[PDB]
Amino acid sequence: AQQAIVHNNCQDTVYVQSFPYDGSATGPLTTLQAGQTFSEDFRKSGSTVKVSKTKTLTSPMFIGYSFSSNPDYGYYELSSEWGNPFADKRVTLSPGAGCQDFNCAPNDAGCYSRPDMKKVYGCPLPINVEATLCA
Amino acid sequence: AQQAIVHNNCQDTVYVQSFPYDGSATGPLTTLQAGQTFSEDFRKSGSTVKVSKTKTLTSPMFIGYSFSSNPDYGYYELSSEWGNPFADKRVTLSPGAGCQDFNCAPNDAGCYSRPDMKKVYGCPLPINVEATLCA
Repeated sequence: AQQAIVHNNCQDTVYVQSFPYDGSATGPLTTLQAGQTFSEDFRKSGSTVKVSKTKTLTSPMFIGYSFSSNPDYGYYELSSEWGNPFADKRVTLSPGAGCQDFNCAPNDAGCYSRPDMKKVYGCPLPINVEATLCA
Repeated sequence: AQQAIVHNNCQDTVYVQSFPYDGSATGPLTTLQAGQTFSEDFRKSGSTVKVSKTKTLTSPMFIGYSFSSNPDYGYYELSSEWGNPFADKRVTLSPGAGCQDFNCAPNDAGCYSRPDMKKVYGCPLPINVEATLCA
């Protein structure tokens, strides 16, 4: 199966949880200590994978993956709309070769998808979507 | 309500035609004199809009669009994968404010979506997908 993956390279522990775009029940609340990795098989409806520094999911960054009419593409989004605990760190999000990455340098807020500057990238299926926190 | 639009600001007559993703009939083969504009209502299934300097649509540029719900995004691609008659001129493709656009300078070949580097963007609905040739 296609994978949504979040690598925690931060010193700090993070919490990751995937909220399907169809609005159904989420995946398990996942604790990632330094060096640990979250992964899940792609949810059929797409999902927003929230990443927070608290168990209560305060002000999470999210990694979104979704699909469209055009059956050829998957779409991914690295968003600071609701917050970003890693704003002073590097965060990368990649669908693999042949498509655009997010490679967001420390303190480069304008690299992320923003409420009034949305950044959602498309890429031919199949894809894995792989992020590193504190790259 | 949403429209896919092609403004021909070039000195040349151009030809535009839409090819629905769901296989329904092609749109009218549209001749745009220098200065004229093509437009169509958003097709539910999405579409490929070919843009060429010949009526036979040989080696055309294309504008691709589609849209989804949950998330409610519209997707748009400015592609030179099949050719680009307007490579020596400026071409823009914008969904309106608040989202990543294409603004492809004259002879900036890498600005377009390419076979080995796809460039497809998403934006919250509703949008008009609006291209200007020789901007």
